[PDB]
Amino acid sequence: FMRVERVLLKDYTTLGVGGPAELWTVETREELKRATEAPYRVLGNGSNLLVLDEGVPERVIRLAGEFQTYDLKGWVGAGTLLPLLVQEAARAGLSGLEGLLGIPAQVGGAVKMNAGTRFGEMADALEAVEVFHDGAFHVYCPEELGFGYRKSHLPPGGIVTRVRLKLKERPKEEILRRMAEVDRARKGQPKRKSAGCAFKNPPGQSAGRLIDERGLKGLRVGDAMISLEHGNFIVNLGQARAKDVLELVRRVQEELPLELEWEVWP
Ligand SMILES: Cc1cc2nc3c(=O)[nH]c(=O)nc-3n(C[C@H](O)[C@H](O)[C@H](O)COP(=O)(O)OP(=O)(O)OC[C@H]3O[C@@H](n4cnc5c(N)ncnc54)[C@H](O)[C@@H]3O)c2cc1C
Ligand SMILES: C=C(O[C@H]1[C@H](O)[C@@H](CO)O[C@H](OP(=O)(O)OP(=O)(O)OC[C@H]2O[C@@H](n3ccc(=O)[nH]c3=O)[C@H](O)[C@@H]2O)[C@@H]1NC(C)=O)C(=O)O
Repeated sequence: FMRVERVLLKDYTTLGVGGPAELWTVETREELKRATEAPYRVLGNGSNLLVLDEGVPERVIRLAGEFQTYDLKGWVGAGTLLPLLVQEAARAGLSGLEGLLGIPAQVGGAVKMNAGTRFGEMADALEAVEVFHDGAFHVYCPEELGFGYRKSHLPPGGIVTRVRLKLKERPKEEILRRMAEVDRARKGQPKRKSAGCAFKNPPGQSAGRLIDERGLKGLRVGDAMISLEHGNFIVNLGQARAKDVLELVRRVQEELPLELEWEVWP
């Protein structure tokens, strides 16, 4: 008896764009088994997604209920918000998540995208990962999941359902000091409607800095704009269409051989 309803994904992504989808809110292991009986996608916090104006035809699964419960010293549900865990770890005097401050991910999305900063990446903070695939749950170590930059290699159709974190006791004031350095490093970034960095960095470089140097900050298509604050942030000024965002992406790609970090749906 899980909740299934048609929604507009613009309401479920940090960028605030996206057409219609059938949303399945899964609260239990058995409900997950049912929801995955037909073609599906998994939605986390929608912070790395560019959803097109037509939306998607597959069941869109969100993990709630038991998947939002957590114990820092035990299992942590994949539907739990990473920003919550970052603060909870500091409160508990547990170190290991400080380098993940400022990433508005669900745990599952952070695993899929190996979310990280120069200070640490999600793969570093994992001891074990429960993954649902082929109708069953299995437990993996992070070394089995093919992690790289902004990358994982989960089993096909794999849904991350729960993790065990790799944390270490540290004085609370020291954890907070490490977090303050991450905050300082992120000062140049906007906190508006965005899906973070649109483009991946070429290995030697910052895509943001390259966009900046090419003078592309401030360029606009409808309500989609290359941020004046950070060149790699495309922001939604109100009612941008995905069409407008895509057009802006193509405008950048005409000038610079950059690849998207965003996942595009469909
Ligand atoms: C302001 C802002 C700042 C950001 N800063 C950073 C940063 O510093 N570093 C960084 O790496 N990223 C950053 N991001 C990008 C983004 O937060 C990450 O890619 C993050 O890991 C996405 O997680 P999510 O839960 O929002 O996933 P979503 O956007 O919902 O989904 C992304 C992908 O993960 C999949 N997915 C989601 N949940 C699961 C699951 N349970 N099991 C299997 N697959 C799943 C989706 O199907 C999709 O393929 C930022 C984004 C914003 C908006
Ligand atoms: C925000 C994301 O990740 C971010 C992550 O938060 C930060 C912190 O480690 O470093 C990466 O950005 P980045 O390479 O642009 O790092 P920043 O520190 O923001 O910028 C690097 C340098 O470029 C300069 N800067 C940045 C933007 C700009 O328009 N102009 C410019 O001159 C900054 O002043 C800084 O000296 C990540 N992007 C990738 C692809 O790795 C995301 O993935 O969505």
